[PDB]
Amino acid sequence: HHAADYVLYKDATKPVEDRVADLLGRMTLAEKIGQMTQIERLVATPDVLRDNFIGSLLSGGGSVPRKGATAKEWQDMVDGFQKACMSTRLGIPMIYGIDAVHGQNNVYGATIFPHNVGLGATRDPYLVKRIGEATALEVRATGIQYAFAPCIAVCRDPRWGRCYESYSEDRRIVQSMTELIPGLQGDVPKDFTSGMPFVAGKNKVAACAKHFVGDGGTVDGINENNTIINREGLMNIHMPAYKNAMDKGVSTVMISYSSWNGVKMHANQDLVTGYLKDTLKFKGFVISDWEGIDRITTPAGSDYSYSVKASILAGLDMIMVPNKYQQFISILTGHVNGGVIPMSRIDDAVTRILRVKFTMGLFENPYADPAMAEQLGKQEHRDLAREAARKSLVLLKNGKTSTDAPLLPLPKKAPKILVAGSHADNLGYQCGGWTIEAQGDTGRTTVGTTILEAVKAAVDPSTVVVFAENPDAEFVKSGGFSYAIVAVGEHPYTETKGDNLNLTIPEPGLSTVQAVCGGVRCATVLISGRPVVVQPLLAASDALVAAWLPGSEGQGVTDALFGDFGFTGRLPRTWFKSVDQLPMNVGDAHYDPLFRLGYGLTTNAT
Ligand SMILES: OC[C@H]1O[C@@H](S[C@H]2[C@H](O)[C@@H](O)[C@H](O[C@H]3[C@H](O)[C@@H](O)[C@H](S)O[C@@H]3CO)O[C@@H]2CO)[C@H](O)[C@@H](O)[C@@H]1O
Ligand SMILES: *[C@@H]1O[C@H](CO)[C@@H](O)[C@H](O)[C@H]1NC(C)=O
Ligand SMILES: *[C@@H]1O[C@H](CO)[C@@H](O)[C@H](O)[C@H]1NC(C)=O
Ligand SMILES: *[C@@H]1O[C@H](CO)[C@@H](O)[C@H](O)[C@H]1NC(C)=O
Repeated sequence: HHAADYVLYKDATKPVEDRVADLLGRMTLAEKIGQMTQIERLVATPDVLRDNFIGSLLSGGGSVPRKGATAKEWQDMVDGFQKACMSTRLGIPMIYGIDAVHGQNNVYGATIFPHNVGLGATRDPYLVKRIGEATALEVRATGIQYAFAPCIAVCRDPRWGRCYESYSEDRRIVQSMTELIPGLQGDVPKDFTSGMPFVAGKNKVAACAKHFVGDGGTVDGINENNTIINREGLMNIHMPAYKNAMDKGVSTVMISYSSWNGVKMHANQDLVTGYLKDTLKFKGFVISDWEGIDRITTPAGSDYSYSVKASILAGLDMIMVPNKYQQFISILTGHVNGGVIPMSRIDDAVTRILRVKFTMGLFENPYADPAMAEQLGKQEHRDLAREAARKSLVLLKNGKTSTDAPLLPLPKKAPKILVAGSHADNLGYQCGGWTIEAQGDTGRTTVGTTILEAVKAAVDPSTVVVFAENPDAEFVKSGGFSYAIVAVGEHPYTETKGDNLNLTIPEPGLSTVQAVCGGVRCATVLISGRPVVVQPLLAASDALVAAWLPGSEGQGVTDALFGDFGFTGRLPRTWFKSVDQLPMNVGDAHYDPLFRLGYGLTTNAT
């Protein structure tokens, strides 16, 4: 279709499948295996990307051009890598992935949304769609085209260090929140075939339903461990949201480090190929987790030849290596050259990778758009995050007896008020994990508004606001305070550092609440990724709010505390009386919660 040097795969007017087939039929084995290889920016150079025909790059948690980097610094980095990939013989653009799991959260100045557990408390799938939309814009602000989200784990045990990445213990709520997908990617057309990949164009991103499957079902919530449950329970609890993701055209699926009845997911041909591909008709690409193939073996990495064979035969398409690319490529080449892995398997993996790349427009818009940089941390997006934070809050108590005047909403005009606690003025704590670093951090780690700052922004000009991080009882009794707002809770974590068998918050936390509330009526704001032991905090407090990990926009908290809006959040998880009860989920035969799933007290707006 027209100049003498025409190449069908480069013609943007042609159908995606024809483009895929045209390009695939021109590729060498080295070109093919290159597409299946995703590497860390940390090991990427222009020559490495060209010489190994690399298909994809990622930033792992905290893998950044430098701390504090601007949106344009990110665009320039990604475009430098892209220029190298475009200079190859076939000029196949790379796709760049990142964990944009509550906003574009590795990036300084990105809006940070509530984590998933709080989003589940909103029961507002349209809010979550609008978050996916805003997140796509902030990811493309940085030149990145692919987000490793949503996590659709159904966390069945809050001792898991990733429980905050799960919208709920109830699969129906997780199903509902798959609306993130068409927010990130755009809505699928009317005619759409379930399981096809979809991204609307250069202002959207490829999404990733993760981690397939049962990552939330592991024994005692041990991260990356074994999920022991019969097929009926796997299909009833852990699988359903994957079908909703197919129906909404999720572009990619990431495999879990976990096992199902002792079989590693990264080696599970029956589930990856027999179920996802052949039964759900998934036609996008299947990506490993980080060194996921290495962890097939015990110890991890002890027979990488086997890891490559087992994973590729199971049906994985793209391997997040992410560092030892030379060894990966060499081993996979040898297996194909030996007949251990048939060309048909290679050609399927590459078909799927190319299908997502062509579908999303990456061959037409391989480079960043400098006009999108100003989307990062845009006030409209912060206003959305503030709405989300406020909707996510669950009011657990609002008065010590049935006869007390309700403490919340608090008056904005008072002579003097106290704001206290370890989490009242700590932006990193209020954001939790996957913020700037994987594990999060402490203090002013990005642009935002802490609880203290939000209080000062809300109150009448006549109200004197005193901050004391950990005041003693005398200080409170002598201070002439009308009331106190005290914020405490968990430190940031992810993955296996967050696995926690006791679920008691660090001190000083309870002791500050006791000191404060003993001297003046108090509203306790608990920041956590999950339910934690709460009776002692409840006993001390007049009012108590489960604010989860609300993100950068602390004014969401004060919007409800001062009555601009009423409390509407409902628990998306069971609140246990004791950790010896766990696991314990709604619907279990022996269900004895402190607060059941769905519990939440309400207030009306002033
Ligand atoms: O990020 C791509 C996919 O990565 C994997 S593993 C991911 C871990 O969940 C996270 O805990 C880990 O954080 C470590 C940093 O990489 C280290 O540099 C520092 S020293 O310590 C932290 C935590 O120990 O990072 C890994 C790489 O990002 C996930 O399971 C996927 O959900 C994620 O998409
Ligand atoms: C589960 O963790 C235990 C205890 O750490 C470990 O020995 C075992 O290999 C893990 N199992 C799986 C399947 O990951
Ligand atoms: C609870 O477990 C965490 C994480 O495993 C540990 O670091 C902490 O000290 C524990 N708390 C108590 C009271 O044992
Ligand atoms: C809040 O509004 C509801 C619904 O109108 C009402 O029934 C309830 O009495 C109200 N509570 C307060 C404190 O105004």
